Amino acid sequence: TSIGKIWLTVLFIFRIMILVVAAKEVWGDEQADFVCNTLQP
Amino acid sequence: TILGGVNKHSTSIGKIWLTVLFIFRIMILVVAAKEVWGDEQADFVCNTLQP
Repeated sequence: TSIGKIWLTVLFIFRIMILVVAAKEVWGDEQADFVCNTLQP
Repeated sequence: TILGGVNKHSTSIGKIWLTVLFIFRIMILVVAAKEVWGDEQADFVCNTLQP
């Protein structure tokens, strides 16, 4: 169908597109700049 | 001089109160306990990063 291929595959490419070229660098520093107000090792 | 004036002008048991006030209260406070509380806040350690 029209929604079966065109819309489903485009939305799938969109989700991949966001994950690689945009989202991956947002999470690159998740633990490096996780900051806790403590002195406990 | 101050100790002598108080001691002579005192009763019998009042001399026992005087000696327990001096050799026990004043002495241990001055020569022993004063340096125990010297670093009370300097060596107060808190597990935190909060200024």
